[PDB]
Amino acid sequence: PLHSIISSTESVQGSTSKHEFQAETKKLLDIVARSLYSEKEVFIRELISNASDALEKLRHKLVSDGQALPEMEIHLQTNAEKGTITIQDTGIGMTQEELVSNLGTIARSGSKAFLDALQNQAEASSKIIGQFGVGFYSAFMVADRVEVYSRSAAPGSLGYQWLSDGSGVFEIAEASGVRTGTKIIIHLKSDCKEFSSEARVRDVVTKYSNFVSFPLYLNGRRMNTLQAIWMMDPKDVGEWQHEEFYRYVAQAHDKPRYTLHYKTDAPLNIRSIFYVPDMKPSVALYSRKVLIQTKATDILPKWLRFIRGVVDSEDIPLNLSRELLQESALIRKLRDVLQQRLIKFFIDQSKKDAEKYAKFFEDYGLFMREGIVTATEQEVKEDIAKLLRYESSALPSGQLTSLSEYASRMRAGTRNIYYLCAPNRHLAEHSPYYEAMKKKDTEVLFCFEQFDELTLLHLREFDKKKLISVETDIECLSEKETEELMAWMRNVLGSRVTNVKVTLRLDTHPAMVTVLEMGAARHFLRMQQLAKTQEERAQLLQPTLEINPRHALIKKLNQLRASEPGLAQLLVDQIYENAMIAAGLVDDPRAMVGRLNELLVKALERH
Amino acid sequence: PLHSIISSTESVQGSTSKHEFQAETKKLLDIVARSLYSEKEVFIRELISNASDALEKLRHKLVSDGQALPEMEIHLQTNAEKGTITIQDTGIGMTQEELVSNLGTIARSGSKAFLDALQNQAEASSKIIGQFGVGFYSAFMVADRVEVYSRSAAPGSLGYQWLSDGSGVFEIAEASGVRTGTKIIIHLKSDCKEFSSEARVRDVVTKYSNFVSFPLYLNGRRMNTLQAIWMMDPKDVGEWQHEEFYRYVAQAHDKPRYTLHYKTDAPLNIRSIFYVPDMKPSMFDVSRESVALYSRKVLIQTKATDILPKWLRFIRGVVDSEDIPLNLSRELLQESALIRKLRDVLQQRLIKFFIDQSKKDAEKYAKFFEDYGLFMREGIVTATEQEVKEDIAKLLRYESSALPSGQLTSLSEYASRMRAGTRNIYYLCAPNRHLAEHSPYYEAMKKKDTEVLFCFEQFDELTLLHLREFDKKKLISVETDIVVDCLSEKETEELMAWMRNVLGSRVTNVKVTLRLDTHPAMVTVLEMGAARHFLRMQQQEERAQLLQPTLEINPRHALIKKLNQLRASEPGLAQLLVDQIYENAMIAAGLVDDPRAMVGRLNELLVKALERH
Ligand SMILES: Nc1ncnc2c1ncn2[C@@H]1O[C@H](COP(=O)(O)OP(=O)(O)NP(=O)(O)O)[C@@H](O)[C@H]1O
Ligand SMILES: Nc1ncnc2c1ncn2[C@@H]1O[C@H](COP(=O)(O)OP(=O)(O)NP(=O)(O)O)[C@@H](O)[C@H]1O
Ligand SMILES: [K+]
Ligand SMILES: [K+]
Ligand SMILES: [Mg+2]
Ligand SMILES: [Mg+2]
Repeated sequence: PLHSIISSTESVQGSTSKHEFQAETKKLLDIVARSLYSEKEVFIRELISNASDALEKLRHKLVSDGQALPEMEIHLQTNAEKGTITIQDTGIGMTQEELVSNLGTIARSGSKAFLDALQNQAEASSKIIGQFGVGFYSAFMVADRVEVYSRSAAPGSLGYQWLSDGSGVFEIAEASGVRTGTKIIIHLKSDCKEFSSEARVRDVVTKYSNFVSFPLYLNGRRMNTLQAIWMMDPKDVGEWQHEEFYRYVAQAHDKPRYTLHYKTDAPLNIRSIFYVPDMKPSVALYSRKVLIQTKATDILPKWLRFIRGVVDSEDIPLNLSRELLQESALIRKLRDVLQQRLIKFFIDQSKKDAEKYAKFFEDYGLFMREGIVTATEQEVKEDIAKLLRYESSALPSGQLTSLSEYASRMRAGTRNIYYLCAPNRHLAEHSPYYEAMKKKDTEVLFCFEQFDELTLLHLREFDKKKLISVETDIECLSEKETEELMAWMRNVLGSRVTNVKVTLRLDTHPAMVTVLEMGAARHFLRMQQLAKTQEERAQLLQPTLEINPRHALIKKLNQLRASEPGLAQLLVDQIYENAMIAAGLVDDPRAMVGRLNELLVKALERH
Repeated sequence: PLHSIISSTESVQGSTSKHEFQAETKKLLDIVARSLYSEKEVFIRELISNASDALEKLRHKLVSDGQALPEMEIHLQTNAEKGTITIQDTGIGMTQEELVSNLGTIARSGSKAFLDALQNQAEASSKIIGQFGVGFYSAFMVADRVEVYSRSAAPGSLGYQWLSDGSGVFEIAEASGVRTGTKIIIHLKSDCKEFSSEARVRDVVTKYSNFVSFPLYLNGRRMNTLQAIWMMDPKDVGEWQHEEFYRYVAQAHDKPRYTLHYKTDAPLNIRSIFYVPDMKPSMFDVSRESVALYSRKVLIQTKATDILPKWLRFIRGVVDSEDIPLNLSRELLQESALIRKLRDVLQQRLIKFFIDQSKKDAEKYAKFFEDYGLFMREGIVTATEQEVKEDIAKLLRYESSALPSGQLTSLSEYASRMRAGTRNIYYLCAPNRHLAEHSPYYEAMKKKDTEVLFCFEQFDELTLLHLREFDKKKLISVETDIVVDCLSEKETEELMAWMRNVLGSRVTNVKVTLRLDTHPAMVTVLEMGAARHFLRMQQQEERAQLLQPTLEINPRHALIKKLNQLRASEPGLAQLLVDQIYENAMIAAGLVDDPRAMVGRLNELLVKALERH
């Protein structure tokens, strides 16, 4: 029964006091430097972001005041002997009260205040990175003492000094000889001395700060060399630049078969490039030219993970650890827009180049099939379904058709789409479920790839037309002499073959095999790898055999049945084997090799 | 062009100033309530954790003095019409001083102070959740008016008041009629009203706080129903209780075929339980892309970042660990040093567990291997350190020539019965033993006297190649060992050369092999395992230019002997038969991409091969 203690017999009989929220700083520093960032290496990323923000501030101030632009670069210095990493820029710089307000206060960012006083949102609002005010304190998880030397770019400002150890106290002083900008000296912790190595610093800078708007120098060498091609015009960027850019973001060496430069910003300011790898079997997320996460499996659907590239947006919501605010109230709109655009782009690619898209299909067909089954909204499934290509009975072999054009030639009277799932076209065209509708002039799609039977049930509908599985619907030998041959073949092949029938549509093949139970035909293929014992093969599927008397081999078996019964008994098994191979029910015909080899030696005994 | 601006020309001339770090409280509240927690529904998870911490504090206080323990419970009250959610517990409660110190201060946590005041670190140190002091302020993610009532459980405390809009200022007063324990009233935002429904609250509480240490009532519905069987001794929990918990974590209705209750404290404080489903793993589920962490009995939701090895994704369960470092948003510290050690420790235990399972019930493990063996094979190839490859290799089961059909052998015990000084493990790939016993490559090995393993399942050849050695013995395939190791001499030579004339575009070299007895021909490749890997998944004249199909013939075979007179008496038939002989070797090697092309030549061969009959 009901059991609750919630009640409203409670009132207020006190005096309304006025307390302002407090915040102890020791635990805040401990949280920032111990339990805020997943990886220890992001401190140089945050420092480079601060340097880039300072350089952007100086550039904006200079262009607003209308004078020359001096050298503005970020210099990373690493001294292995001293165990220190030094970052220095030529940004705006910071004064006494500026240092006290920005560096000495948690969550207080001067970048946000500068952005609020910009009132244009077009000059540098999309380039200022800092928004939280805790980025600098990420340097304390690697350093036992941080030395910051800054001097404002104002005409007359004096240099200052900033010492701290992360214990809630910082000793700011006065320094002379400070060059314009900010010079941050970091003395690494005993357990964090590995950041005093040039290799690690270069690796982290390439991982995070490879696309900084300003020159980045590590030990005196410029090492950015990547001008963020996702930010320029799609027509201005050449195709050759896309080749190495894909090799960088995807960490591959091949070429991209497709390249989509998406820049339309209806929901969010998106500057993204999407690549499709050539290697038949994961998009980098960026915010203001700073990497957020490499995998970024949240912005794109799981079935779209096969594409590579970059997605850059300056309006995405970021976590305090500068990572993606996954499953935010706003990110889901971006996922649908990206998903619809790629589907629209793929559809356009199919029309522009059918053969290229057809080749592209089997490389990543399992991804589209995965999308339909894992999709929740039915309308979403219809979008991916437009990307599917299938072979049709009314169209010759080797060419594929999509669902949309299949319904284009669909009869007006009928309302449902018929699809048949078979290992290959040859066996599909002979199944009795297929010619059941061949009496009428209907058209059926032939399904070949695996998991394709799985997705059609989940799709269950296309363009208001239901998908109906066909399975669930339900010169020549004399006639007299051919029949007596049929009875003999039903004795020697009694177990394997249910019945043998005459075929009038053969030119050079002595015999094929036909199945009644395509549901169990795939069972035969899956058991080829394991437990393909010949004796048990007959009971599993019970294959049916069809032959033509016009063939020479069939015409030869007439005399072989009596003159050489031993050779005939081995040849009829061999003819059955080739029928199995031609229809594709057997992947590797290793079993027939042993019997074929001994068949040939007595096939030439009189030569 | 190496230029740098870094120098040490700077010197200090002034006197250092004394300063302390500050903090913008309003901006801190904005950060916590807007850009701290990715998922907006974790606010009641944080508040339920706070209620559990308060209840644990009260229980510890009331057992320290050893008196009666009153009822302990957590109530989730939802009022859809008012658009409010109530979270009331019967914990210690808070006075005016505690309300101002804890609730009014960011990062100030009374649980951490209580933990440090324990002076024993043995009773409640492992079961207090709050450690940061910002968990409460997650309520401002959905609430524009947070209303908290609290009163300490001290003998003679009085109720109080707590109002805040998240604007950096909060109102505290005195309230009469307050019952013992903290009561929290949350007034939901206009855009966050979805938490004023029973279904959403039930879903999120099930998502995070099923295993709280106290009864949790959602509108009078006690919804724990699972007392965290991974806490008590492994022997205490029964088999039937394992199933009920397995249905929850795995979200499946089947039974677990294996159960590993792991509880260690030396490397890490781990209370983990692992289940292996008895159902056949879905071949679609394998293609698409495990365990759920618990820390102080709350779910962290870090299924990503493969905390468990990728090949171990087939097991379901929970890994409880009170020492893993959580970040502010209460998720994992991804790619940390400690979490990597957790993956290594868990991998060794799971590998050791399966080894013991194989030695316990070989028949049961044989069924287990044929179901989840693709994961072990996938793990070996994707492993980057050699040591773990042998650890997974002990889980592999193969059947060998020495043992009868249907009996599987491990790599370790196969290496136990080798010769005195043979540093070579021999394996052969074929769909079945019958097709492996009669394979020409195994026939050539009958000259030697060594035990050889048979590889039946798919991707098994690639697995041995990636392992490449086991127990300091190399893994040499049967095909590879051929290359590294009747008819008169005269007549064979022109037959030898003539085949090369007709198969110049297909075969590179053909040479005599006396090892073969009942096979007319055999084809050997240097990297046969790679060649089989090449042509199967990633995929005639163009194929031969890269594969180098070195064919071999057996002069003692009747068919090769028959090629003597057929090469001269019936020259037309000789070329066609050799093409069949050459193609037959490929099938024995499994290098045929599509045998549908060869049957047409095969069928028309039989027209003229026996046309005289
Ligand atoms: N090298 C620098 N040069 C000039 N100003 C700086 C520099 N580093 C930091 N600052 C200032 O000090 C503030 C505090 O640093 P920081 O913690 O990075 O805040 P933020 O970068 O603006 N926000 P966040 O995204 O967390 O980094 C910044 O907002 C800047 O105003
Ligand atoms: N329902 C409650 N009953 C009693 N004390 C409470 C309650 N909620 C919060 N507190 C106290 O207020 C403090 C601040 O809350 P909170 O932000 O959750 O800190 P925390 O839980 O200890 N650390 P965290 O993991 O971030 O939640 C807690 O540490 C408790 O001391
Ligand atoms: K700051
Ligand atoms: K607090
Ligand atoms: Mg910053
Ligand atoms: Mg808490």
